[PDB]
Amino acid sequence: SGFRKMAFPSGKVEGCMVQVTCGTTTLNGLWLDDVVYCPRHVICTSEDMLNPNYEDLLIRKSNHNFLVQAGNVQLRVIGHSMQNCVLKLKVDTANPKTPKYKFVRIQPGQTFSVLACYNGSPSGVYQCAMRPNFTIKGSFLNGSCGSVGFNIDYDCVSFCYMHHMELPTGVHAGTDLEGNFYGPFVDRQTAQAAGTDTTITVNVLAWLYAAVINGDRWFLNRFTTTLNDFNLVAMKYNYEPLTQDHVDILGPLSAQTGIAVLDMCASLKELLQNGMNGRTILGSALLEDEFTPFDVVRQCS
Amino acid sequence: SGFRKMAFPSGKVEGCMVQVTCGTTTLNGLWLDDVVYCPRHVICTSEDMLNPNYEDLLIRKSNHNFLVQAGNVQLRVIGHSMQNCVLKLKVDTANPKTPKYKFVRIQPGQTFSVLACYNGSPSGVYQCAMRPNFTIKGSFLNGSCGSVGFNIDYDCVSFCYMHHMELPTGVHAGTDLEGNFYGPFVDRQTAQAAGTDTTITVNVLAWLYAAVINGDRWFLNRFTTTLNDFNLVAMKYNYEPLTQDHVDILGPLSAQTGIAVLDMCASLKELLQNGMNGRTILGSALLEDEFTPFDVVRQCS
Ligand SMILES: *[C@H](S)C(=O)c1cccc(C(=O)N[C@@H](Cc2ccccc2)C(=O)OC)c1
Ligand SMILES: *[C@H](S)C(=O)c1cccc(C(=O)N[C@@H](Cc2ccccc2)C(=O)OC)c1
Repeated sequence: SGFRKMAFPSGKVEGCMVQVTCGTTTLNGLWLDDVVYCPRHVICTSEDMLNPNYEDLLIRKSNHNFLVQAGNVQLRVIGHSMQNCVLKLKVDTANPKTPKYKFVRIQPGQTFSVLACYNGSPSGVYQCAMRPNFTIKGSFLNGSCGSVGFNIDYDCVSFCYMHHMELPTGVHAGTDLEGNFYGPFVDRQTAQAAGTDTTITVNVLAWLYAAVINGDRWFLNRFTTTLNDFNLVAMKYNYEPLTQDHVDILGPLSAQTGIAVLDMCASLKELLQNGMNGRTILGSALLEDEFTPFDVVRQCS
Repeated sequence: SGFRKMAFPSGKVEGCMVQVTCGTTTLNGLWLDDVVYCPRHVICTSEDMLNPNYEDLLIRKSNHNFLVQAGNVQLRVIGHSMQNCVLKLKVDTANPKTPKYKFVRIQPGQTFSVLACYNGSPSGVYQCAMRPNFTIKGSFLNGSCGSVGFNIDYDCVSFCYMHHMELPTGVHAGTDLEGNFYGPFVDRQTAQAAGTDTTITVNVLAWLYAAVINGDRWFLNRFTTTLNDFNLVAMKYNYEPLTQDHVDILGPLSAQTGIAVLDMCASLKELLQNGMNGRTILGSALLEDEFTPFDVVRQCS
């Protein structure tokens, strides 16, 4: 019993984190096989961040300008190249702790674990969701860029995020491991801002199923709704539309609890229109949208 | 920026988890140096749980009755003994991955990370607080006992909790690593239940300081209160009394934000008496009490 925001065990990732320094900028990197991946912003100067041409900045660097430290061991850089907004530093030692891994780009509404690191040293692990507006609500301080996000399946680490920056509202933006940004953000100084966001409906329904599995039933009712009538309500409250694929994905949890998906949608409509009237669900007084159907099944089996 | 429930990186702990089997009962154990620690309930049968005499049950066992598996490698048990409610299995191999460690008993109101495991395999990591009533609000399924809780300082793992059971309200009980239970709970079948709980006031104030550090200020006011008048309000709302030691511990966060502790207590009094009026703090619509002053300082530096 119980339901917590649970991250994947981080050991496999911890054995990949290193420190990368170029001039006076120090950040984190990810060491897999004989390559270290890190944000290309490591090569910038403070006065470069105004429309830096990164191809020019990199051509002016050599291998010896990159100091890579893994624990207390310096790794010799023997090649460098850029891929989109990430730097690839070839080193002369393959990481003996490389896990099986994949680089996978995630979708908005999917969750992942973040290993926050400073100076190549892991500090904390937590779960995050990619928001519909392609930001994440992380916890990151100066020095955390290059920290990565990941999911683990069997023994395979699927890396999905590399941290780059903080936007003015305090939310975070970064790229995939191929160096392509999530969202309409860039690694330079502009007035860029998070766009409007929405609530991830299918995840809210998944979490209501978690609550039922864990004994919270007060919000249930005998009603059902149609998908169309539900989505009229969703649109009014800035919730994403619910698709038949979403309904299908909720199939297992509906079968486990015996509560039809459209039946649970009637409960969600009531909660949106009426609020909670002083009650809580799974220890929250708000509707939670950062757990996917998979997250619920994994934790509530 | 940002504020998340953050756990410690779990790799050091992961390298200590093993599977312990006795007869048909399988659970997790913690392998440090040449000893494996696990709940003594592993030696019980289903019909033993009615007032089992564990000294009799253990005398009837031999080393070969314990199967310890670390990954895919069986460890030979060469001695067994009981310490309070934990079993100590001496094995013929020292764990090469033993971290520096300590066994430390925590107090109610302190937090720790839990590495939930099944069949000696880590599944997830999350943060928990020891409640005033000595339970924890975990997330644990059948097979998770022997999973441990811990804090990490520098390179030293301080183990503080070993999971044993779930109480009827869905909250969890266990022991320290010396096998002594937290709270008035026992490892046998009874009608035992969690006692009345309270809210951890000093942690709520720590979290209000985190919110201010992160830009949430709407709950601030120009008022102050005395400690006595505040504690009259705390008692009414089932909050723990605030001591001068608590005030002292909040000293750094008060200095960082410029908000006196008693000043913040006036805000908390207003929130308790008036509620939130539709607003949120750090993404919550309830007052959060599972972050200690130390947790805030570590994450909000
Ligand atoms: C480090 S988390 C990183 O990868 C990164 C990516 C994009 C932008 C920034 C960043 O902080 N830029 C600042 C300017 C700067 C910082 C450090 C060295 C040189 C220049 C900035 O002004 O935006 C916040 C970091
Ligand atoms: C496993 S998490 C463990 O250590 C433990 C400690 C105390 C009590 C129990 C427990 O589940 N007892 C049940 C009976 C039982 C289970 C398994 C084998 C033998 C007997 C019980 O009835 O209480 C929930 C487990």
